[PDB]
Amino acid sequence: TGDERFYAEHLMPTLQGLLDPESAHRLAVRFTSLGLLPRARFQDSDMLEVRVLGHKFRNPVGIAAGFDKHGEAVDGLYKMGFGFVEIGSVTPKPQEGNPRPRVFRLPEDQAVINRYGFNSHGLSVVEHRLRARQQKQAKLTEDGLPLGVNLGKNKTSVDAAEDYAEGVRVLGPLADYLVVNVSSPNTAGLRSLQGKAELRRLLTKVLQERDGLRRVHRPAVLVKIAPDLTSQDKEDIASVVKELGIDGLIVTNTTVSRPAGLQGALRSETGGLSGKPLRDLSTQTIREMYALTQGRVPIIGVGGVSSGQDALEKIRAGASLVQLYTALTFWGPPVVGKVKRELEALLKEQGFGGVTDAIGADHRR
Ligand SMILES: Cc1cc2nc3c(=O)[nH]c(=O)nc-3n(C[C@H](O)[C@H](O)[C@H](O)COP(=O)(O)O)c2cc1C
Ligand SMILES: O=C1N=C(Nc2ccc(F)cc2C(=O)O)S/C1=C\c1cccc2ccccc12
Ligand SMILES: O=C(O)c1cc(=O)[nH]c(=O)[nH]1
Repeated sequence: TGDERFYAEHLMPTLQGLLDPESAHRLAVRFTSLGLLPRARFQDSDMLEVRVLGHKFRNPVGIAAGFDKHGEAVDGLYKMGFGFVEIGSVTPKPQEGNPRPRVFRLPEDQAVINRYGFNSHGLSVVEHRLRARQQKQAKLTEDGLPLGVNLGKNKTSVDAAEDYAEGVRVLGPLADYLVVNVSSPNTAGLRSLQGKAELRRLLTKVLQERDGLRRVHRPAVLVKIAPDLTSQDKEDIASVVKELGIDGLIVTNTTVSRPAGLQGALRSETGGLSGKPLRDLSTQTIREMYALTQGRVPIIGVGGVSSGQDALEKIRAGASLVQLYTALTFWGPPVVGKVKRELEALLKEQGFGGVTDAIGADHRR
């Protein structure tokens, strides 16, 4: 399509020439929150529908956490064509995050590196903002357009588990699913919450707070993990996830690795790397986690998705849903309908009646 072509060849290069990546992101969140976008050409077919996590998803393509950190553009994101929206990460108290510059474009790699550091308006602000549209969301969700909320922890916090428990209490009642983000590379000590004993203690507390919410306000709880785990780490996560009945996994966050071959001048900036160089590392983490949980723990696959093929590879590896974030940054809004359209064509070509039939198909070969 000409829209996709116009953005890819003209508008996006012009926008990257004019604005640093943080400004462009802020501007994009502002435009999107105002609805200043086309509106979806692409009409979702029934093949794209997925039922998982106690919900219907009209399509399996979501916006990853980090784009709409503070819950300001949710409605414009559904308008862009995403089948579900995840906001956050949200910390209990407001905090500024790291000094700028803290986001970097690696155009030659179709990659970004970021070290935002959980810049967040905080739970109260985000709570009031979601409350103002709570019933509009309840109808969106009933219509197949769910909302997730991704929870983080304050930089100076002296008890991580209590930060996450507060998140559960405050935003849990407004969310279809929560994410316990234990995988940011930009918060000191955070990723060590993924180890066995810490993780079990942490998630036991999270699930207990979730279980004490009223039934209609009780979300699914997912754990978002890194692409950089050891085999031991992964085995331990899978075991805990099964022992506690965690509802799902988000696989993966950004990488602290720098794969060989990066060309961008900014490749040695500190931060998490996203985009194309993360793609297969993420797909393989998905593959492993699905096998370790015997295909019984729903997985939302994320990292380097910019095409229908990218998405279908994660689905066949075991993802029930996918997300993207960095591709939007390079190709703009038209990438959303593009991924959905190609995914549907590939599903037909490969003989799948729908997305659901493809889920984990590589493990049954
Ligand atoms: C600028 C930026 C900010 C991000 N912030 C968050 C965040 O606050 N919480 C989170 O769980 N993941 C965050 N992510 C990670 C994305 O949700 C996603 O896991 C990762 O970028 C891989 O997907 P992608 O290759 O499609 O961008 C962020 C990513 C980027 C690029
Ligand atoms: O040019 C753009 N750059 C974007 N983001 C970024 C660009 C570079 C970077 F290092 C990081 C980001 C980021 O979001 O961290 S988003 C965008 C364009 C649009 C994206 C979404 C909605 C829009 C709506 C209207 C106009 C442009 C956009
Ligand atoms: O710095 C952040 O806020 C952030 C970046 C990132 O890549 N992942 C994450 O979970 N948080």
